[PDB]
Amino acid sequence: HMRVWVGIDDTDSSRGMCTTYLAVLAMERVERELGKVIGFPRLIRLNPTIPYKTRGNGAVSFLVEVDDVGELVDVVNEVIIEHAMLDDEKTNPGAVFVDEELAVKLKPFADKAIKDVLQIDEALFVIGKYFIPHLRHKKGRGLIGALAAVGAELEDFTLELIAYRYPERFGTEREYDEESFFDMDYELYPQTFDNVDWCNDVVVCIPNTPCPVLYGIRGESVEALYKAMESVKTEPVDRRMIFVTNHATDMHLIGEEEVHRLENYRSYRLRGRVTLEPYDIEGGHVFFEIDTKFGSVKCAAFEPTKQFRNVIRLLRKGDVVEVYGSMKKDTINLEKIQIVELAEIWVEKNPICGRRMESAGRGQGFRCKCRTKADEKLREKVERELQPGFYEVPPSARRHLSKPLIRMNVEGRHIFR
RNA sequence: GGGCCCGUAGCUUAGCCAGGUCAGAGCGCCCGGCUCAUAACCGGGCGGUCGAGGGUUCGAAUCCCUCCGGGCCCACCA
Ligand SMILES: Nc1ncnc2c1ncn2[C@@H]1O[C@H](COP(=O)(O)OP(=O)(O)OP(=O)(O)O)[C@@H](O)[C@H]1O
Repeated sequence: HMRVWVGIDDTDSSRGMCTTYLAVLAMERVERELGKVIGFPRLIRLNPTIPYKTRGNGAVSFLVEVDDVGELVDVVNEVIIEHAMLDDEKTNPGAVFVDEELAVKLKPFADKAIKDVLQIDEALFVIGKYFIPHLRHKKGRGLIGALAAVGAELEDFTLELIAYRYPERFGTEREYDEESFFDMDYELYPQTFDNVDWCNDVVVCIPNTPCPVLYGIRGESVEALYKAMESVKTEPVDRRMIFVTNHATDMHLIGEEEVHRLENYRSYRLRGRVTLEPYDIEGGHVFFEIDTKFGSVKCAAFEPTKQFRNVIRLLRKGDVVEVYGSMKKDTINLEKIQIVELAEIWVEKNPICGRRMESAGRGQGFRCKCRTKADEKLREKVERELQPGFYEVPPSARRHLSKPLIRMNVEGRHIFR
C-alpha cells in the first residue's frame, strides 16, 4: 500500500462538462477497483487572471491509497480518455500522481501558480525532479494546475458541498425552488455564505452552464453544509461531494509590501490617495486614480459591481484607501476597498447683503448688486456621506478566491447581504 | 462707474452665429436580463418645452429687450 496524491486540471469545455466531475468519476473507480480515497478531495482555485482558464481556473486533487500506482495511472488516464473534452482546443489535460511524502515540496510551485504566472516547462521541471508519474495530454497545460492542486497549502480554507444532476437531466435547464435557498441562507448565514444576493436578488451557487453541477453551497463547516443540504428543495440530487477549497481566502493577493513593480495579470492590496476623482462611462462603469508607492494607479469599478459604485463615487481627491483587486489593462479591478481616512472638502462662495455679491476686479473684493463691500469669499466645510471602513462588492459579484468581508475580523465592515 | 462669460431632464451635456425631424445623449433612478470567466456601449422605462418675463416672425432652446441666479475683468474714488 501507498499514499499518492492525484491531481487533475484543464479537462472541461466551453460546451463540455466540469473538471471536479471527472475527478469524482475517477474517484469512484479508484474506490471500488483499486483501493480507497482518503478524506475530502480538494478544489484549489488558482490565478484568476489566466487567459487559458475555461471559466474559473479551478484545479482538482485527492489523496488515495492504492496497491499499485501503475494501475491507478491507467485508471485515471482512462476516465480522461472518456469524459474529457479532448475535442476542444481550449482543453489540454494533465494528471499527476505524487507520493504524499513529496506533496509538501510543491507548496512553492502551487503558490506561484496561484499568485503569479507559470509555464508548462516549469511544471515539467518539477515532474523531472522527483520523476512524478504523470499524464500529459496534447499540450498538457493541465500539468500546471495538477501540481498546484496537490502542492497548494491551505492555512485557511472553506468547504463546498457540490451536488451533481442525473445524466439525462443534462443540457436541459435545472429545476429548483429558489425561495428554499433564502430560507437556507436566512437560517445558516454566515455559516454557509455567498450563496445568495438579497439586495440584488440572486442565487449564485446554482450555475447556468452545461456542467453536471446542480448547485454548490459554500460554508465554514460540514454541519452547516449538512443542515443546508437537506434544508433545500431542487431536482433529485444524483452524485454529491464536499470539497476543501481555498475559496474566500485571498490567496491570490500580493501585498504592496512584497514587490517593487506591479505587473498585469496579478492581484494585490495597495494603499493610495485619490489623485483624480471617480467618474463614469457608458454602462455604469466607474474609474478613479490613486497616488501610490509605485506612482499613479488607476482603479476600475465595473458595472457588475452594483452597489459598490454607490460608495466609490463618494471618494474624493486626497482620501486614503486600501484597494484589493487584480490588475489587468494596467488597472486594479476592485474586489473590495478600505476607506482609511477621509479628506475634508471646503467650498468658495461669494457673499451677500440684499442678496449675493459679485467680483469687482482682480484684487478689489466683492460688492453688492444692495451697494455694500466685503473682501473674502464664503468658505464652508461640506460634510461627506462616505465613511471609513471596509466595503466589498455584492455576493453576486464575488470572485471565487475573493474573501468576503463577513469572514474577516476587522472593524468597519459594511456587509452586503 | 464700465466690459465679459454662463443657466437645455436629478447630474454631465448635442443642438445653439448658417432659427423650421420644440429636443437628442451618457450617468443616475424604476424595472428586467447575464454570470459565482473583475466584466471599459447588457438592456428597456420613466424623465426636459429648452433659466424667468417679454418682443420679432408662418414660426425660437435657436435672432432682439430686460430680470433672477452663478461667476469674472478693467478703471475711478478714497
Ligand atoms: N498560474 C498559471 N499559469 C499558467 N497557466 C495556468 C496557471 N494556472 C492555471 N493554468 C492553466 O489554465 C488552464 C485552466 O483550464 P481549466 O479547464 O482548468 O479551467 P477551469 O476554469 O479550471 O475549468 P472548469 O472550471 O470548467 O473545471 C489549465 O491549463 C491550467 O493548468
